[PDB]
Amino acid sequence: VKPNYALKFTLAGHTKAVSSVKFSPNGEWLASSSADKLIKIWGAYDGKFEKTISGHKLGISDVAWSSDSNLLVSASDDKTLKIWDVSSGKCLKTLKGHSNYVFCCNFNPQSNLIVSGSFDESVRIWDVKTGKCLKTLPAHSDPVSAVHFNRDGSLIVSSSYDGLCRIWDTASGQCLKTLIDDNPPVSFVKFSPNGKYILAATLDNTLKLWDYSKGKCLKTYTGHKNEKYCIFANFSVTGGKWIVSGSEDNLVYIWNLQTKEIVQKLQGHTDVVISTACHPTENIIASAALENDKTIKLWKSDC
Ligand SMILES: COC(=O)c1ccc(N2CCN(C)CC2)c(NC(=O)c2cccc(OC)c2)c1
Ligand SMILES: [Cl-]
Ligand SMILES: [Cl-]
Ligand SMILES: [Cl-]
Ligand SMILES: [Cl-]
Repeated sequence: VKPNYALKFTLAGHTKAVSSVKFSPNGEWLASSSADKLIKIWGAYDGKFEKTISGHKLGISDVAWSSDSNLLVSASDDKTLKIWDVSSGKCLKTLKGHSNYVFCCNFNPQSNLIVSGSFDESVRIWDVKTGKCLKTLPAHSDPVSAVHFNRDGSLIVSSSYDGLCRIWDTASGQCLKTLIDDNPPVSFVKFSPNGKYILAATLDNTLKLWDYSKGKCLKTYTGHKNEKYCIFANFSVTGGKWIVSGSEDNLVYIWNLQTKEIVQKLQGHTDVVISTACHPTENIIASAALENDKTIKLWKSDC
């Protein structure tokens, strides 16, 4: 009915705002990225700092794992993405093509591809092996805030400050759908685990669950504050079925997915919680905050 997330660890080390936290698909690791130009790896269960991965010339907005938990991709203000071998810490490829800040990135399920979104208003599809750009989608007319592959990688969902959420056929690069809604900036977008729904944040303090096939809004989640930052949200699926998001009032919000009620609010951070991640098997949340805080928090619940 209601989760009971409690603080287990506070992870200090970043020297500027943290931008993104992600659990490795194998559950073993947390990766974090920051305005400090660094990627850090931490033990998911003991919160133990593992290593720092460096190479970007400017700050990093996003980081994402390959399906085998061996590779990471990062998205940076230096206009590049970098592909990293986590075990060695080495940059395997630098992905060059965007003409401004890169804000978001993801591997596909196979992990032969990377998708990216940029201030330059494009979505790019990259070949992991060669490090070359396969497709450039003229996706939006303002900065791209988020990009995400569906369950099998056949679709890409993108969001933008232009107020649109668009769905793309990965193979052809063709737009399959623009969600019909007002047009406040769409600050975040993610497919549901089954690929049927899309969770979308807009900068009017609102999260929406969309039915992809129908192009219809099914659920709305409110009560939090989100009018300025591109705050990441999540489907929590290991215990109760929740929606999880950071907020500009420094809290982590948790809603019941079906009823839309706020079921928990997590207090502790001292700046905007820009990023949250949900562990793939345990009832564990990671959260991260902006420059007044600079820490990552790990929380655990019984359900
Ligand atoms: C006009 O659009 C933007 O300026 C913009 C959009 C999305 C961003 N992301 C996208 C990915 N999230 C995980 C983090 C926030 C970000 N990145 C950040 O807000 C951000 C936060 C902390 C550190 C950081 O270092 C570059 C960047 C910026
Ligand atoms: Cl496809
Ligand atoms: Cl689902
Ligand atoms: Cl789908
Ligand atoms: Cl997650």
